[PDB]
Amino acid sequence: MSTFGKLFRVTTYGESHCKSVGCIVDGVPPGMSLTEADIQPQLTRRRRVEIQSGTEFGKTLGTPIAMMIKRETIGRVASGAIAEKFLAQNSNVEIVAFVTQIGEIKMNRDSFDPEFQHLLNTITREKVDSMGPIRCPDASVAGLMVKEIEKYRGNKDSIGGVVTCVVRNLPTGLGEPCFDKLEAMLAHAMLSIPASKGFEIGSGFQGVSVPGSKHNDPFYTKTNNSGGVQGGISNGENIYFSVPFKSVRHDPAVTPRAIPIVEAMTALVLADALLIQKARDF
Amino acid sequence: MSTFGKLFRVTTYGESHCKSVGCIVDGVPPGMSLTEADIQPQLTRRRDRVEIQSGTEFGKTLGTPIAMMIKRETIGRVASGAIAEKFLAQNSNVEIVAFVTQIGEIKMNRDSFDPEFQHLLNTITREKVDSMGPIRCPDASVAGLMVKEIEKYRGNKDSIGGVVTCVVRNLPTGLGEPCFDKLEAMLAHAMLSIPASKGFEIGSGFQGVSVPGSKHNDPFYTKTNNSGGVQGGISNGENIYFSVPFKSVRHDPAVTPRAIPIVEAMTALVLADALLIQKARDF
Amino acid sequence: MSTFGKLFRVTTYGESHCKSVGCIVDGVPPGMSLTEADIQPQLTRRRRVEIQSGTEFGKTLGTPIAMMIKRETIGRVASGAIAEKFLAQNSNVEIVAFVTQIGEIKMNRDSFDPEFQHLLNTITREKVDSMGPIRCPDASVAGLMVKEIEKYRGNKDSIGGVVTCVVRNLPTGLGEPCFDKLEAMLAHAMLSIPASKGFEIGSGFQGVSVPGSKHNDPFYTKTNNSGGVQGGISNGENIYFSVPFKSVRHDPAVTPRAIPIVEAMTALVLADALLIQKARDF
Amino acid sequence: MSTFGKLFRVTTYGESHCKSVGCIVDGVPPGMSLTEADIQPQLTRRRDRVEIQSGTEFGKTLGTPIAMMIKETIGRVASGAIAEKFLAQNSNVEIVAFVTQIGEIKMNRDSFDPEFQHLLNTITREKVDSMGPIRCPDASVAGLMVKEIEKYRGNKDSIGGVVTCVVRNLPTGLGEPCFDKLEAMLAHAMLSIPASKGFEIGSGFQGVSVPGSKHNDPFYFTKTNNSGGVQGGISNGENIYFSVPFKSVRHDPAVTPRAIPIVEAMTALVLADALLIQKARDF
Repeated sequence: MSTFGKLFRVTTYGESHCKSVGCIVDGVPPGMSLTEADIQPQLTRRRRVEIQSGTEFGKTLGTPIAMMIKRETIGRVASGAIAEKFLAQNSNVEIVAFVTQIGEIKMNRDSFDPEFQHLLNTITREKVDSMGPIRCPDASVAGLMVKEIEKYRGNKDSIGGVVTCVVRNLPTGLGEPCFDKLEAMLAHAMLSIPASKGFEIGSGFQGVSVPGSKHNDPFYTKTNNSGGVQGGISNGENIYFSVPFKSVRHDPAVTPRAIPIVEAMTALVLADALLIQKARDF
Repeated sequence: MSTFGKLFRVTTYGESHCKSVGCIVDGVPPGMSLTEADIQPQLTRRRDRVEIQSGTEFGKTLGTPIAMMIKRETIGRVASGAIAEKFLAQNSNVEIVAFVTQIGEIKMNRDSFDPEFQHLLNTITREKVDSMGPIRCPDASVAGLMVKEIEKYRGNKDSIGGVVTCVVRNLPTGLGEPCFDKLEAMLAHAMLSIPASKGFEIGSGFQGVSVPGSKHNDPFYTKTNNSGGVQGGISNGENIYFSVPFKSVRHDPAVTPRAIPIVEAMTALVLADALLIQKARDF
Repeated sequence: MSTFGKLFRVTTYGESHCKSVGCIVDGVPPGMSLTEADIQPQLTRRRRVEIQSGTEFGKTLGTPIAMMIKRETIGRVASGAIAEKFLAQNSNVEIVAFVTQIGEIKMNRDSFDPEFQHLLNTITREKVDSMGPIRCPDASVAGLMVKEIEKYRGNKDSIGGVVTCVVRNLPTGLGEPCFDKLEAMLAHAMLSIPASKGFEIGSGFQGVSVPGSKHNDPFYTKTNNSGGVQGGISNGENIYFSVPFKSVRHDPAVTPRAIPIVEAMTALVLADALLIQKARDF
Repeated sequence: MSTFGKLFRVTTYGESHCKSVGCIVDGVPPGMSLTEADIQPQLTRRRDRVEIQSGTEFGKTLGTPIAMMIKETIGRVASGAIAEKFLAQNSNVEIVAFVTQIGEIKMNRDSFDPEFQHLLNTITREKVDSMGPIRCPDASVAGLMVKEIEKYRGNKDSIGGVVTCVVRNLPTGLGEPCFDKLEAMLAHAMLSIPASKGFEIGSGFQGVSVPGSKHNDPFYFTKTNNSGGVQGGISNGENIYFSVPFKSVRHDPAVTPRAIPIVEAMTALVLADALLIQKARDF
């Protein structure tokens, strides 16, 4: 399918050999200020757009918004930016993605390490871009990653990595338990990204070796181990999850460019869930 | 939502304090032989009497909603998955086998480049999996270690999570709806919805991130399944394998081994759904 | 498909030769008082039910509610009753259906006739059932219809009719313009009913012969000619529409028994649209 | 919503004050020859240049999203044209719409009148356009309608009408009984059109006054299509015909005759969608 989402939908198209690629976002509420200025940035962070509908006098008409850019994932990033601004206005949410692994160089991301949790609570995109294209906010390994990326560049090879994404200030209740639990929506979103080979949330895979007691005990003051969900619905705590990407044309700069795509998809999932939540709030 | 899937749909219900729990499967083709005998087994593999309430006449599918009731909850899943599995058994020769590959710190080796591991994927069966007993690990050099581990933590009135691994073979090519609904995304959506699951990975997954491009795609390292049976979001005819971590929790600590039938069920529903959608577009 | 609706969903099952038929309603908000007492009446109006989930202490858990009754449309009527009560609480909406034709006996239902508009504004189910099983609230033709029904009963034949449905106190904004305009949702709902051969709203078919000016002029004080929708969304005015039913086993009491089914489907479509509307209210 | 359909989907956009309007069709199978030449005609029949922006390579479908831009319901007509050709190749289906009422001038369309059934079995779009812009294929009233249209044009007024649509050579089985019966899909399609105030199929509203026996009897003094080509909510291989009233009101009063391409377009999308879904379950 090329349509993503239930109430906040995005439909995409785009070949490559062809003139243009774009998408139609439908479900955006009327009001919201929206110009190409709101979109272009996230598109710059992947490296021209024109809104063709859904706006009058720089505001949303609450009708299909079609964007065209002069297969493909700019549809994603673009429609994500709309989603992100929707969420900015209606909730104060921050979504920040960053690189935590490149080949064998792993940034430490243990859910029980309070240094890692401090990173999740404070990291921002400004901070992430500062560290340069490698987009790792841990200096004790960023340049090692760059090193590693150059090793494999030298051999005309390539190497994958891991992106990590945190979301904060998310209201509670988001998620549709049973089949459409928040993390399942998020997992569906990340695995659809080109090159991604999985998804894990909170304690994920590493916490499998750590016991029950240590997960839920209030002193180990207990950290976010769930990844911000309980019973498939947002519990108000931060959300963080990680996505591995494969290397292979090659890259090997694949992982760092995923950041805006991981953020975009996270935005769409989150905007969609906010609508669906609002719908049932009585 | 309580409805899962596009053409092969399952809708579920069930409290616990309440008398029964069940589900309605819709989209099942008419024909297929189906009695409670087809369902009960996978339900036994979770431990609960079942009755088909519609969708069949003379032991065959009417191609109408099939409602099953069992005397929140995931028996809806296992049950409706059993229907899905048989649909797949008839129309494709597909085998879905799940097994335990980690319990606490005891890891069975599951490297996509290790041809011993790939031999496992090509031959493993549920019979073989259950033989090893409730721990459902088919590697003896760590099964009993896992059992040991499960007892340690039982001793301390604690618990510990694990990892289930699932392989799918003889899957026809073309399954998957690239762009947004790529097979692996449908699969990932399916596994993360399972209670206690904290992620999903396919093929080379997370460990393959440290291995270079060349070593992934080279025909000699004779190249093994590293993709996990998908390219461009659609089945390539090679085996599908993926893994799902489960958290410990009340406790368990027998959570991971009991997920097997739930991992298989969801895989079945995803796979039967995608077969329908693929058939739909075959011209 | 056996699933109906987007956010307020109902999934149904039931053969006949089989022991029991039912449905699962999903999307119902938690809170709402609900016992079998709320359902049984609309079921009695078609002529035993048990809620099997979704309630605790006589209140909704906001989880799937499964109902079983000891192909079929009781799934409809039953789930519709939940939908109706949802709407009763959250809006003060009245849905009333009645018989307006049986064979060649037509009750007069011209949208420009203020007598007819008076009926639409005041008719109630009490009033409808009073007239007896024929469920026509115009005495100058009810007994003619009964007469008609008896003629064709005599010849071991049958004859169809027309049900008419009015909805009032509906909030404005309900409807999803472009493809899922309220009247399209309602038309999809009515045509799926067994035996129904169409749907018309407001001025419908008869108003095709009346000119534009007479439709929109404030003096002809202008009456409801639209049927309560503009641009595919509820405008706060009453909604009324009509559905023909075919005769053929036979009946010939088909039309009068459709009343509870027409009301049920109206309920489902309306509760669904309210949810979707709430979702986008910002 | 702006998305229409389940497997054969169309998503649309377009303001008016804006430069351009269009739509993305998704679900179109790869193969089918498709250039702007396939679309432009139906667009001419509404009166606007069109460019395919994706989904094609070397004048053939890639089986990917096809995006069309036109320099609102042209999204409909355009995407309908793709749908129509899909149906032309894979089924030999003919969809013809025509005007059967304008104000008080009614073409006779009684399902029991074999003259009317003859019209349904033979009418074609060529024949319809021939009669000129009024698009009524009954001369004993076409010019009366034109007259009627002119009366009200004189008073700076307007008047609605009724379009009627026949579909033939439709394969049996199309339709998803219970909630998504073919006629309900079609009703949903027609009522979404701007200005439409209803929908009726087969015997419709007039047949309510005719008895059961006369509907089903193999001789009425040989049984005609009274069902409108559906039984139990699924196509029975007989012709489908249905009618949609349009309201007058800016004014027009040429509203009804311009709806023809829109009614055809929507019928196309509904039919192509149902063919896919049907194909999906054929086993």
